[PDB]
Amino acid sequence: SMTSRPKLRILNVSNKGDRVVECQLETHNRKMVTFKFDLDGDNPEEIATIMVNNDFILAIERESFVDQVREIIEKADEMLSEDVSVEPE
Repeated sequence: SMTSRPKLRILNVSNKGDRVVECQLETHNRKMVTFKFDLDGDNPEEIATIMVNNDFILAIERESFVDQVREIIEKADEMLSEDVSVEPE
């Protein structure tokens, strides 16, 4: 299948109540697009639909966009994970 890889940068990860990633996309008609998602509440495919509908990524960029956002969510979740106790109380 024909594919293209959109260029994404992580700008910020926040862990102050909700866990939120701010990312930046670079567009083909030369417009920068910043977007934010919640680690716990948002899904990479849902974010991809918003981006395709608004012409911020191409249909041939959807698969790569989802794969990248899924990897960012995994890495951020591992970075923010903490020790936990099981209470037999």
